[PDB]
Amino acid sequence: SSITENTSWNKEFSAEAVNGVFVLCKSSSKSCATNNLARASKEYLPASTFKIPSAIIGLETGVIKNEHQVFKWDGKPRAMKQWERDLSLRGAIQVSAVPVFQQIAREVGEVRMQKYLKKFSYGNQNISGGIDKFWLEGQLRISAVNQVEFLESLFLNKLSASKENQLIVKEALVTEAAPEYLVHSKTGFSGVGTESNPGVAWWVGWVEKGTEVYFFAFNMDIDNENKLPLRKSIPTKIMASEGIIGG
Amino acid sequence: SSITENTSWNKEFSAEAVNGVFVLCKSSSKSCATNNLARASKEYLPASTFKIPSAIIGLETGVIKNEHQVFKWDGKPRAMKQWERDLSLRGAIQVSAVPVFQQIAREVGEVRMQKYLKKFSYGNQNISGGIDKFWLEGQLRISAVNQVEFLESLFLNKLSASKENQLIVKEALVTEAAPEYLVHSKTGFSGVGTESNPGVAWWVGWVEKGTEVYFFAFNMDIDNENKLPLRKSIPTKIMASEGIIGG
Ligand SMILES: *C(=O)[C@@H]([C@@H]1NC(C(=O)O)=C(S[C@@H]2CN[C@@H](C(=O)N(C)C)C2)[C@@H]1C)[C@@H](C)O
Ligand SMILES: *C(=O)[C@@H]([C@@H]1NC(C(=O)O)=C(S[C@@H]2CN[C@@H](C(=O)N(C)C)C2)[C@@H]1C)[C@@H](C)O
Repeated sequence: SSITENTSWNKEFSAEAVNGVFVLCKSSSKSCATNNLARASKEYLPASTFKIPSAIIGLETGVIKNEHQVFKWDGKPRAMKQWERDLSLRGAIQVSAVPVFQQIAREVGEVRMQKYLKKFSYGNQNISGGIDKFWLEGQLRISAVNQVEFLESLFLNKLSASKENQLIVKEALVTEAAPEYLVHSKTGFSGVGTESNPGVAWWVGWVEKGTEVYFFAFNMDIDNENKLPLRKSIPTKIMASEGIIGG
Repeated sequence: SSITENTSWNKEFSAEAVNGVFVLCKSSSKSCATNNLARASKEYLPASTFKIPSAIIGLETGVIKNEHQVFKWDGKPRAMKQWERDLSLRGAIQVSAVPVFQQIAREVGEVRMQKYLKKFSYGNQNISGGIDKFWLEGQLRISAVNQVEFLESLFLNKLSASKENQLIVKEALVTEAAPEYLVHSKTGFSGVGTESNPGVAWWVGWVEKGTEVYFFAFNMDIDNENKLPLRKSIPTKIMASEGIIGG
């Protein structure tokens, strides 16, 4: 990757009082821009952004049968009422259905999971702490620049998985469609943590706009869920200002 | 297929004085509804809806290299200024760029084109009238019911083409995304014909909403370009009233 620190976006962060980073790459990870070089490479819990590799792994191992898979609710009281119904793959991704991806991880298992994270060069690749908890509460960490490299590889069909599985997950990540562009994205929020050691909120993805592609990763410190809306609005304003999406 | 004629949508057509048909199927073509059974099976020129099979055929023959193929603008005047730029596959479909699709048809050739439309069971499979004009001015015709059957095969990956190429075209047809659904669609419009021999406007697609799928095909007589907006608003109004899309 090739990254250059910026000052143009700082006011989008200091107007809202946020400590975080945005990484934005035009065409490829050979042209990235960021407001904060050091934080662009610091690794944080992926939280629900780990549903992107885990759905790819779920498909590649056969645990997710194909793009038509339905994830059927068993009837076990779920932590969220939005999790209490049958979901499609896109649906389980959208509402970050925790029990759905916990079951995928247990069916995948430790060995295969370790193997696919090494092939994908995903973060510190540390999955200790429990096979169905490592991305939520365990030791896995990944940086904003590594997220971008991972998304670009998915975008190019370069991950070690069939092209068909990569295409299935990219379609499942569409979140905004317009005549000139498609936005593929995924949020994450690790929780509030403390005020002294805050959690992290994320928003990573890519925009295909005409013949161009823009990759992006955003993360921020968050100690109050009421600050959750800035995880999308800061990056959205930045991208709207570069003429990438409508915002 | 299995289709039931209905009267609860006729008000949408009569209020705008349009003569047309809407075919809407839930889950599969075994469960279709329509306002007009007879017109639902009548065959019309496909016009730009023909970009769907044409994109799949271009990919399958290798004329279109992969999903990142760019269709470069040579700088010479085109019939519409929206076609006057380099275009991605989604971009070329969205603006139904004629010259891009004429060039694709010329490289696929008559023989392969006939073979694939026999494989796809696409309408009357008559490609006479010029290898680059048949779907716009030639003898090719296809009904609303046949469009639904074809889209359902594409949805299930049952067309005789790789799953990867079918998946690429499904994602290029995405036109609306919302947390609970994606809409995949494609417009069509043959020309105004006459007051007595009207042209035809289309809107075909499918909606993935949660774990459900709804396929749709809408066509109407049109003798004036100003009536073109109805081709999306009648069907949108009908789907919104059934609770499928949020409008
Ligand atoms: C994954 O990160 C967790 C998951 N992801 C997020 C996300 O939007 O980043 C949610 S946020 C949570 C539900 N709605 C939020 C709200 O109250 N706001 C103020 C917007 C709180 C969810 C926590 C996955 C492990 O559950
Ligand atoms: C293909 O059917 C013709 C093509 N399709 C359409 C269509 O939308 O039905 C268009 S005309 C319509 C108004 N002009 C277009 C544009 O303004 N949009 C991008 C909204 C849409 C065109 C006639 C094809 C052969 O070109």
